[PDB]
Amino acid sequence: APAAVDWRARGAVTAVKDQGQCGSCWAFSAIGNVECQWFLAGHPLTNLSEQMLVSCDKTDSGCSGGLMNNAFEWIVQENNGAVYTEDSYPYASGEGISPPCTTSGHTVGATITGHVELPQDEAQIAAWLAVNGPVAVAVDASSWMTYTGGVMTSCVSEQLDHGVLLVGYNDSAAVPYWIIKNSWTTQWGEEGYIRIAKGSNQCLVKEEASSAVVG
Ligand SMILES: CN1CCN(C(=O)N[C@@H](CCCONC(=N)N)C(=O)N[C@H](/C=C/S(=O)(=O)c2ncccn2)CCc2ccccc2)CC1
Repeated sequence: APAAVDWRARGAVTAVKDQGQCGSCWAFSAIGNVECQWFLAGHPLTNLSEQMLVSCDKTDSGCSGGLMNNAFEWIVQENNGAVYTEDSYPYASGEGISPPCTTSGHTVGATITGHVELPQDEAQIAAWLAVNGPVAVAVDASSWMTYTGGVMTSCVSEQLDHGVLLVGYNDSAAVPYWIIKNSWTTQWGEEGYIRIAKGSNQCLVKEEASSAVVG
């Protein structure tokens, strides 16, 4: 595998969002993966809607939280693969309250037909990520609210609590690292991102990794 990857530099990744006081990070993770799998599929960079997931995906629990695998599953099964634009199903859950489901007013912004579930193996996750792009990942973010910058190397890693996006890594570095999109504003972390150490299952990042498949 290449010694370093950052899918952002190829412009594959959308602007860093804001989930609000709402445990909708599973939605932000998933949607971010979709935005990226849809870009790389030859299509233009389009902002997609987490609100669709939060309000409509009943297989998960809205502002109370959820899984990404279920998000993907639901999109493909109940929503026939269709994911709406963000502009036409905008986020209205910045206050821990999620609007009910609406079925008119929107516009389809992407298609996925399934998703894949990655080996609990950091290196394969990495290789794959080099070949196919950004990966939704579940993580322990317990030590994260105190992260200002750098390669965090002392992660509490015991229970998975968060949903974020792997956009790349680096292996040449002194401390090898992952490169991670967060849905807490760009005013958090490294302009909305965090790097953690690659190689030790920091934050249980090798655990639940998956990605929507566009085509
Ligand atoms: C049955 N059960 C319980 C609910 N659930 C779940 O919560 N999953 C996580 C995703 C991690 C994926 O894998 N995890 C594992 N396999 N164990 C989730 O949705 N976490 C959200 C946001 C937290 S946040 O950091 O983004 C945040 N919230 C509020 C303000 C700022 N930041 C947690 C949701 C939540 C937690 C406490 C209070 C409110 C909301 C799936 C399985």
